[PDB]
Amino acid sequence: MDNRVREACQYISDHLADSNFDIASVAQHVCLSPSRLSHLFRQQLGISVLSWREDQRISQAKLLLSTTRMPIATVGRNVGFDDQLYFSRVFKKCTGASPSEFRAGCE
Repeated sequence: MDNRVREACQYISDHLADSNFDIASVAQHVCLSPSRLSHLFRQQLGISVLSWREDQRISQAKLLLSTTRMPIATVGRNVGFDDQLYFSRVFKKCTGASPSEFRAGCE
């Protein structure tokens, strides 16, 4: 992870709840172009920016969910998810099991 690339996370982090995401602002934040930044991003992150964002979204949801007792509806808001079912639907395939099952600890 390059310092320049790491800085991008700072901007995206603040807009983690935002719906309209513009990769343009990401490159501008690092005083670099989107193509040049994107190239190094996938090289340093080994994945696409769009994928990295989603990956962290799920990891954060499950991480906080462990230290929190809020409902799936509220938790979703933390990940910018407005639809409670949307989070469970995506998260379900993410690990292969729904959030209600994992949290319950049921085999």
